Amino acid sequence: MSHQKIIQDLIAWIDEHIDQPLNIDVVAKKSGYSKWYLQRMFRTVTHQTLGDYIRQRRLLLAAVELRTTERPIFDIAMDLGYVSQQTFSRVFRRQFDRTPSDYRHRL
DNA sequence: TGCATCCGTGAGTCGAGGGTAATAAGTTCTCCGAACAAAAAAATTCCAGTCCCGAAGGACTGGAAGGCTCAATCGATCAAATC
Repeated sequence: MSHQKIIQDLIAWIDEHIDQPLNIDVVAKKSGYSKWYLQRMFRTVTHQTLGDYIRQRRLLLAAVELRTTERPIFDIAMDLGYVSQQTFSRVFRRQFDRTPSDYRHRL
């Protein structure tokens, strides 16, 4: 099996258990690889970060789960990768130049 | 015209048990023919013997293709704090 098939399955791996408390080290058990072999191969194809990749969409899916539902932000930290809200809001201001609170108020 | 003659008829099945018996010659003499014999094929059963893409199979050569340790240094995790 060539390597361009695996990252097609690696992105067919991730988007189904984002509401789960998921990490990179369980991907390496499911893909059988080591913990380090995931992060070299993503740069030949995407030229982005795969360590922050599973952390990017826990903003992007909390950009619709907070947006559609009436969920408050202090349960997003304990499940979607963090421990407190003071770090979750900072990753948003580097990505899309916004704060989480005034992200919904903009119709 | 009888009178005298004769042909052609008569319920249906189960059965229950099988078929007799009379007297009747001899001689030689001789071709028509049998099955056993006893060969003479011809037909099969047997037995090794050369050919040929495959025949269980090993190896080879060849490009491809592979797993996970570290370490300067990035970025962000953690956790007191703080508007």
